[PDB]
Amino acid sequence: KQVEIFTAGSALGNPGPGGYGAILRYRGREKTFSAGYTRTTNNRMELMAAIVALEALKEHAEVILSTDSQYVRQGITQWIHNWKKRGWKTADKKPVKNVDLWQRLDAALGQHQIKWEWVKGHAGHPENERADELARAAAMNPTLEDTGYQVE
Repeated sequence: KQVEIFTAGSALGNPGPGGYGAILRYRGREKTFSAGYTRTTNNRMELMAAIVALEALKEHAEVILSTDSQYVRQGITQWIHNWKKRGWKTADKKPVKNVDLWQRLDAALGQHQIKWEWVKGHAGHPENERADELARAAAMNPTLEDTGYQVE
């Protein structure tokens, strides 16, 4: 009864139009999520894709979450536990960049048992490539405001 999730984010500027793609497969069937934002960043969309996919889970699950985001990998495996120790502030006492989405992602993890698959490259990873096609299509026709995006 494992859930497989494949996520990607894309943005056309720093900040610029951006979007996310997420694919969820469970007991043979698939569900897809994609939305575009008018002013955002690649890293925020990479986070948003994982958030939206995980928030769609209505029951505690065993999840295999595949993403090619280096940013998500570093947050999950290197930074988040230290950020929590420090009250979500850097050494200069400013809030961590994208703290709104990191905290929302941490809540979206819920009680799921997640095995993260950090993929490098689209070759041999068709669902990741498709998630990226969804993110890019959403970035080309954005409808939402990424209200939490802040300069710098």
